[PDB]
Amino acid sequence: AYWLMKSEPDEFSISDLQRLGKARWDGVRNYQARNFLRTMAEGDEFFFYHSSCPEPGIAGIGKIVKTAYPDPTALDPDSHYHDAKATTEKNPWSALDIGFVDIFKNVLGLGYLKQQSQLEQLPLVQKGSRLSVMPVTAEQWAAILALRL
Repeated sequence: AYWLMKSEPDEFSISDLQRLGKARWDGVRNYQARNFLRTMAEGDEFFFYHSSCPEPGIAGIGKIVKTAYPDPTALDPDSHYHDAKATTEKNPWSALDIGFVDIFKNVLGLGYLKQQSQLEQLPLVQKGSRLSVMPVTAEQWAAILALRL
């Protein structure tokens, strides 16, 4: 299956993932996003979307290496994603491990993606959408890959 996940590049970029090889994706604090994250399977691929930056858009591709597990950042008071309501026995959040797949020479801007009729059903381009983790259909995935060329 295919997906798309958001990350601020100054915090964690596709370049960082390329360097690390594999890393932990955490800090997802939206139930709808969390639920999608929990359904991701090993081998699934996702578009790495750069958010809150000068050049927002799809910056590369990653893959799922380890499925969802309790997010350790929720229990860390020093983490920006700390959740005082979470406990070791009751953690409402999930993280997972991802791996590097590819990095784009040129980011596919949000505005550019919104111009694609084939992506009209993608939450990313829907007004009022604030979902950070979302599914991507095979058709949408192929359409975005074609945009690279």
